[PDB]
Amino acid sequence: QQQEATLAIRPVGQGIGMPDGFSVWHHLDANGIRFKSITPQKDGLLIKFDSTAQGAAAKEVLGRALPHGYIIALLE
Amino acid sequence: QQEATLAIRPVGQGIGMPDGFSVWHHLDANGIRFKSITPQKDGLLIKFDSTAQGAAAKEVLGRALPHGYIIALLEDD
Repeated sequence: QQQEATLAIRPVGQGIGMPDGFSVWHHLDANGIRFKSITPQKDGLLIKFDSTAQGAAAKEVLGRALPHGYIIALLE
Repeated sequence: QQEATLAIRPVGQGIGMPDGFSVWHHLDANGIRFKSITPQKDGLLIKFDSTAQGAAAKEVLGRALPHGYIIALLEDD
């Protein structure tokens, strides 16, 4: 089977608030992107995908949708 | 603290699933901290670090979704 992928969203620094998982959820479903799970963290958000393809599609969507000051990284 | 899972499913074939972001909205609006949300084909699983948080979320989601949904608290082994 396919290898799952993780999208990590963190603020670039202090002054920028934690990414809102409600907004992230909205932007992913608005673009028809399906994720496996969302895990809120102290200063960040982890989103799991069933594939790296979905993760990458979510990265280009959240890159444009999320306001300035967020680090969006795709992981294995 | 043994982890807890909240399972939300429609009572039957026909009833859809509410937009998953609405559940997120209702939990944060009531200051409920959850560990994770896992969307399923016909459902939703929410993990909690404890059964106390899970129970608080069940009461909150029970009032946000008063009809057509099975909300069940499950305790992890």
